[PDB]
Amino acid sequence: PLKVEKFATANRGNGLRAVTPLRPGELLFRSDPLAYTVCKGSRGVVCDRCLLGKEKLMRCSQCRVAKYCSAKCQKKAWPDHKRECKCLKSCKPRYPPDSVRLLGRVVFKLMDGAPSESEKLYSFYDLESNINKLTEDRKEGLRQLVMTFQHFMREEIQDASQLPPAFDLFEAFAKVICNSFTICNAEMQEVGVGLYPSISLLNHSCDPNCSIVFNGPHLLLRAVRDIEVGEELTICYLDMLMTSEERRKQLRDQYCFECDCFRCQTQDKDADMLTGDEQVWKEVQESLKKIEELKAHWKWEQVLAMCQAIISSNSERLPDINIYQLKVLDCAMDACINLGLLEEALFYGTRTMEPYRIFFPGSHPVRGVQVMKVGKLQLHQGMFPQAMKNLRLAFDIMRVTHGREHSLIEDLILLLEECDANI
Ligand SMILES: *c1c2c(nc3cc(C(=O)N4CCN(C(=O)OCC)CC4)ccc13)CCCC2
Ligand SMILES: C[S@@+](CC[C@H](N)C(=O)[O-])C[C@H]1O[C@@H](n2cnc3c(N)ncnc32)[C@H](O)[C@@H]1O
Ligand SMILES: [Zn+2]
Ligand SMILES: [Zn+2]
Ligand SMILES: [Zn+2]
Repeated sequence: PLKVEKFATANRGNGLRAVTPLRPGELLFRSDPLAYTVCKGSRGVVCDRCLLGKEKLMRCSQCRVAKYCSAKCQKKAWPDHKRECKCLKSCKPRYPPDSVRLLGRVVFKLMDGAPSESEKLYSFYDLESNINKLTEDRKEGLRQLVMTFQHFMREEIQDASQLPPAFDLFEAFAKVICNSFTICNAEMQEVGVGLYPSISLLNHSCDPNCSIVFNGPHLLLRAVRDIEVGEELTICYLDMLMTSEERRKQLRDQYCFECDCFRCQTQDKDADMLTGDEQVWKEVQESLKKIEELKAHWKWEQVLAMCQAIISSNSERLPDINIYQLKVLDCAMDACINLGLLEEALFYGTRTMEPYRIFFPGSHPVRGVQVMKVGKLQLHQGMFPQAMKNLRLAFDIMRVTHGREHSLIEDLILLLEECDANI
């Protein structure tokens, strides 16, 4: 028996609403993807199927683009990979955009796979396309994505007979733009992209009552507030460290709607997000583009050096509540944790603690993971009372955002038990 249901909203198309009263932390829906693929920057860094990062990966001898954590992952991914493997091969060294590879797996799964559990509440055919709202610029880009698809899928798709019935490629890419899910690993690293059509019923809110968390490619939908019967479920489409101006631009360009929630009407937290000298954080925001680019390709040393040049700069610095300063603090923490610089990592991680409490209110999985990382760094350095306080606070957040069903909760309990034995 399902706790959620599809329904027609008054001005937001279709949505999800509660069949029953929901409490914080209650699991609402699990789903594998209908189709998914590894991101461009994580390809060869994480297993193509399970999206876990490893020292070494074994590669597909046929294409050599697909790489895996183990022999089980390579053999199990073969059915969903066999048709794409050789549009991939015989197109080297020309790797297609992530969206084109994503749609290729959608077509193969819809053509050759059985009815997907991921389409139980909502199918790929039902997905919103927002076609009558697309600008001519966005249409032009979708036509370039269509011809890119046809060129990449030459060897396996000759004609409309090998596409689903009434399947239009322009509209399919329109659905991908506004229904794609970025997949983040346990450490909140962007590792993949996938489609979850039943989950794609959730409308956006800048202050949601639900949350998404990923266990590999598997998705868990949870309540993070109290929700009463008939109340619509919402998730935040966007990073929390965005101003209302940046949220307006992204919700327009990608999702074709104007948000008039309370937070956007009052520019909630905008001023605190941009404290400090404007010229200083405009450079940091400009430099974050390359910093985040290097992080997407797991080049941690380059991330740290650029972040150190900002955090320990000889020129004027920013307060830690400035979102662009905060992002540099986060990138530097992840770079240090992963180069083994654990005292420098804790220095940056502890600094993000108070800004994260303000910008991730209630129960947000991003804060719970950040707090868990800080508590894990404190425990590894013998700061047992300080570590316990954060590890418990991480459990108070992540037990609502992450599940009994999420593997990271098991890892947190071990750290809690270990820290408890020490105390
Ligand atoms: C990766 C990372 C961060 N947060 C994430 C949040 C989610 C998220 O729950 N999600 C984004 C995709 N989305 C959507 O586009 O709705 C319209 C279809 C649903 C909501 C995904 C991945 C995330 C935090 C920083 C670390 C990376
Ligand atoms: C992932 S789909 C959500 C389900 C969608 N309403 C449907 O019927 O399939 C995202 C699309 O829903 C609409 N939408 C989502 N959140 C909205 C909101 N808060 N206000 C207005 N429209 C919204 C936008 O058109 C967006 O392109
Ligand atoms: Zn694997
Ligand atoms: Zn292959
Ligand atoms: Zn809003």
